[PDB]
Amino acid sequence: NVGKKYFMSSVRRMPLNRAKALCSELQGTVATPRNAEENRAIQNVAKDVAFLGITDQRTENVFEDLTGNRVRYTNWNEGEPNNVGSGENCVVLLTNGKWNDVPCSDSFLVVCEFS
Amino acid sequence: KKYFMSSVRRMPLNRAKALCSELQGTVATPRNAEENRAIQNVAKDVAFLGITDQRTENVFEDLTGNRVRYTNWNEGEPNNVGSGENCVVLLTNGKWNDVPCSDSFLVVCEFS
Ligand SMILES: OC[C@H]1O[C@H](O)[C@@H](O)[C@@H](O)[C@@H]1O
Ligand SMILES: OC[C@H]1O[C@H](O)[C@@H](O)[C@@H](O)[C@@H]1O
Ligand SMILES: [Ca+2]
Ligand SMILES: [Ca+2]
Ligand SMILES: [Ca+2]
Ligand SMILES: [Ca+2]
Ligand SMILES: [Cl-]
Repeated sequence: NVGKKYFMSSVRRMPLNRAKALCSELQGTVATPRNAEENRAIQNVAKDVAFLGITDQRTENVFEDLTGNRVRYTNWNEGEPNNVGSGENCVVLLTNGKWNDVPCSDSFLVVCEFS
Repeated sequence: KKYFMSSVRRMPLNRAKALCSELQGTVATPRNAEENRAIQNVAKDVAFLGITDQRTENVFEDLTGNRVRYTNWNEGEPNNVGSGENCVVLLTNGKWNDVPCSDSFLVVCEFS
């Protein structure tokens, strides 16, 4: 927890569409760090690489949260985002806390955020 | 402290357990009136609590097998109607009712 936000991690891996459904089921959303403190809190609850609620699906290289709000704070791993291969429009938080853009169809743990 | 969150969909207890455990929580088990009211605050309709008498009839335990102390049964409950009611839901007035574990209700998950 950070301020009014609570972060919980999943135990199993799944693609972002399913991750979204899971957090939405309990009326939360996929975790979106707004500052370094929240980034650390999310990293701490995630025991492995996990999805964040950030994507550039609507407009390439324009990252926004799942409610359409452009993100301000970012913590990209060196070399990212790189939209490699056929494209990478979702975002995961690596085990060192930095971010990587990855295919939304790939599976990772999910960290959900509740307020 | 404990944090309570309600589901949007209705499901039987086994699925409710699976949902809460997916985010490393458990089905809400109020230990006093304050927590019972906190669960009421988040549940918009009848919802499962993490309590059952599946082991021994009329002996209620939380999902980890710990016998509960605080209870808030609705008048006339628990009545174990018909083929049996071994699960528990929080009614919209905050009182509890024992119901079939196979019936579907909203679920309130608990995290600490
Ligand atoms: O070299 C880093 C590169 O490795 C893989 O290709 C994927 O994880 C990419 O998302 C990442 O950018
Ligand atoms: O009359 C109360 C009775 O109504 C139905 O039969 C069920 O909801 C029971 O669990 C409950 O005890
Ligand atoms: Ca992209
Ligand atoms: Ca990448
Ligand atoms: Ca019973
Ligand atoms: Ca009953
Ligand atoms: Cl993608």
